[PDB]
Amino acid sequence: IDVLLGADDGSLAFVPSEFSISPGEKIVFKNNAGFPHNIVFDEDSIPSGVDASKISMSEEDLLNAKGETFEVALSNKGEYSFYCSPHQGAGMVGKVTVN
Ligand SMILES: [Cu+]
Repeated sequence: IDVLLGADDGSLAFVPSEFSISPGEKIVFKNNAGFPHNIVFDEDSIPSGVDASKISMSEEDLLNAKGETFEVALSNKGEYSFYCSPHQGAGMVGKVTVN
């Protein structure tokens, strides 16, 4: 599943921001507009026992250039909240459900 980092109108959003997948299916987060961006899973809002570091950028890391990507596949079932660290307060957040 491709997820744009920044909408095509420049909005600071993941597109889509709420979605479901299956265990092992690629999420490709792609820099689109308003970058730099990153993708950080909230370590307090992911499934029990999941290591956020295996699936997240650090907050200090950035995708700098248009078209740069961060790929992740999620294993464990449940809800995972994530955000772009520099744009979290602007509303650049999302939630993926592995089911
Ligand atoms: Cu961002």
